[PDB]
Amino acid sequence: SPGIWQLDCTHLEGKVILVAVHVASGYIEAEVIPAETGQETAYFLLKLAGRWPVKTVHTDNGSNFTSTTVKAACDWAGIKQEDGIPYNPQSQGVIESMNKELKKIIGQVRDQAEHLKTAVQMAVFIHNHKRKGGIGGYSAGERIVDIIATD
Amino acid sequence: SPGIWQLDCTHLEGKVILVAVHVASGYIEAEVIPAETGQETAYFLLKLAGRWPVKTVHTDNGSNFTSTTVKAACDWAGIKQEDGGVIESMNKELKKIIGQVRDQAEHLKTAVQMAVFIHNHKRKGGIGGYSAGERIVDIIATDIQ
Repeated sequence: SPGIWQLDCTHLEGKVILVAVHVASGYIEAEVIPAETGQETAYFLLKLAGRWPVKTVHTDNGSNFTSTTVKAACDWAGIKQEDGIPYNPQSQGVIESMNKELKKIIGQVRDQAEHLKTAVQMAVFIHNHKRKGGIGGYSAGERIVDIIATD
Repeated sequence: SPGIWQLDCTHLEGKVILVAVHVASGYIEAEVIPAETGQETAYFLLKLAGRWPVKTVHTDNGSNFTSTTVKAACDWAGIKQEDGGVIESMNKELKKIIGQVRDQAEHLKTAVQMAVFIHNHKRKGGIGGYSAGERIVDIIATDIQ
């Protein structure tokens, strides 16, 4: 489905990073958050939901996703929350170990950023622009818009 | 025109909101930021450029839009900065929707995202219309084709 996203929370350098993956394309967004709280998790979800037509989230069942505040945000936004449904992209080319991918790219750009939060965004950018399937292929960023475009 | 955005700040409830408009579509992104600063602008632009193919940003050239960190982020992302009333009209529209939905969240920052959601997903017109979110994606997907 075009409306399905995988959400997880990971950590790096002792900081909290929320990650959203559009399962059909491999497109990601990610951000460092100050604390792993329901409110921060709800805010992130709400931002995501206003960008894209988000219908279903699969989560890692981390405690943050079990906050009432997250359920309220999903209810408001008309998102079906599905905790504990594993990430196992079926599309050819969609990377299966995404927190690992993201962290590998962060290491490739970290020395350009005074603070990790900036490095995370540079890494998201690189991930989304990477061409998959050879020189004739497409990036995740191209595939998400192709998939989600209605007309 | 698929790569052209306008970016400004607007003020509500003693807080700063940083607003971006994709001119061709009317799609918006916006967030409460803690202060009207160059570091916040650069961070927002890097996030924007990882999502959409941003080629040109037009701003009012306040200091928070022209710092050396904003330039470094724009250069890295491939964004051309220009000195460029679509965003002014959108500041007012965004504030109007925030007012209309304000009772559904305690914190302004939440209400701002609710307003962005409503603005981006509301179908314009009748049967046959599109939302702004659908327009931006159709424009970009068409441009890649």
